[PDB]
Amino acid sequence: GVSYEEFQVLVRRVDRMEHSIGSIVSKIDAVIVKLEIMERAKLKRREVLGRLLDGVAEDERLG
Amino acid sequence: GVSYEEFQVLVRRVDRMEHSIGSIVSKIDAVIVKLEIMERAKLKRREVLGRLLDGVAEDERLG
Amino acid sequence: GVSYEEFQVLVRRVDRMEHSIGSIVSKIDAVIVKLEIMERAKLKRREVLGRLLDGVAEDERLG
Repeated sequence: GVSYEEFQVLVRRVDRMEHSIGSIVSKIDAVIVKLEIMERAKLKRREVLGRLLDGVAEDERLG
Repeated sequence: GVSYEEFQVLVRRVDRMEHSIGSIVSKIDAVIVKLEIMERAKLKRREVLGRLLDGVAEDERLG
Repeated sequence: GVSYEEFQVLVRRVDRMEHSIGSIVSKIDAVIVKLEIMERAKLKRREVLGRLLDGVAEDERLG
């Protein structure tokens, strides 16, 4: 013996949970895409600075 | 024809899921606040080291 | 008055949500373990480069 109102209460909770899960998935996904934008930016930065240091080494010895 | 016990089983599953969603939201949020504490700390670190390098350049040329 | 079919519809939604929550938990957890693998790798890298710089300082003054 379960009434519609009892049932509807559970449906509304599930509706809000489904909306929270949508938001959470979007948030975790954005974290993951941002962490890779950061990782890519980092490797490039270390290479660019690496090339400047190659230049300091060459000038120190031959300049 | 749905019995209370059938229904109650679904309510208990939803209760545990709601608790998992609370924990997940707290976890994702902590990740995001920590990543910004890290990002801020990083920019400061690069600036502080940048100022020491400015000092090496000045001393190398005028010391 | 709630029919099994009405109820079953909510059970299937809850089943898919439970599967999404499992996936989300695995994803957030992997983010957290990866961020620590990265943090550990970083401290080691700064120490190793720190030791090379100690070497440049010593050679500059005594070489």
